[PDB]
Amino acid sequence: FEPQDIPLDIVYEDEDIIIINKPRDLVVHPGAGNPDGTVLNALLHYYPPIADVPRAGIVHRLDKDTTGLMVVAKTVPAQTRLVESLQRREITREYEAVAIGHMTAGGTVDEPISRHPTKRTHMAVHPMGKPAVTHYRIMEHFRVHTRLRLRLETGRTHQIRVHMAHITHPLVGDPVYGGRPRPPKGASEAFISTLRKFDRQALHATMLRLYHPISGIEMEWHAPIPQDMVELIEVMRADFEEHKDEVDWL
Repeated sequence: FEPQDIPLDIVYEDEDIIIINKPRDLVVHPGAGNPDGTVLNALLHYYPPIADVPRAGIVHRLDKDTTGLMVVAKTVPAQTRLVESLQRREITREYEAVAIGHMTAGGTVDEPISRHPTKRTHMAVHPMGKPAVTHYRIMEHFRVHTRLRLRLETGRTHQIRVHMAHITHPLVGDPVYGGRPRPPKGASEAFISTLRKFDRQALHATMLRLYHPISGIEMEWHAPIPQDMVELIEVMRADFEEHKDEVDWL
């Protein structure tokens, strides 16, 4: 794998780790169909000595069109310690999302994931698959959508997107898992347009918390909700406010 000139948004860097804020349209690791143009290529360009760290220090990933935080190891001791912390469920990886459907409670989805039996670029829940756990809470209700905050225990392929689709609440804009139903009845022109143009899963890695792999000091980072999701949330919020105004008066 070769260095490529792909700018990264570095949130924090010290001797041992890098925190990045990943944009959409950026694959983390080379794969079938994506031989290059990845975060790994970008890291090798930014800090060539990282080639001496397993997988260029990449210890966890996000979907191509999921935005937000990743932690990357710069050194061998940092990489080993981060992997161990992940194995021990000692790193918080928190996500903001907008899901389709009104939802009434938070919860946990503890369901294993496999490749879909006929569609090879899709994953699926399956009893015999790779164990996976996602926790979710409701941040804000909308009319026929819900703003969620999610935390991972595991990081299986398409895990959040698959788990939310499994419970009948796929993420808005998800091009694979059913994120583009007809807009809500009575939606404003602005709401219809924003939904039409929102063409990725509404998923963002919003917060990381961990014990620093070398110093042991507890640290936390944030990535602001990207503008696309800000616009989406604000229009859904305005729509729900209009709805409340129609029904909350006796």
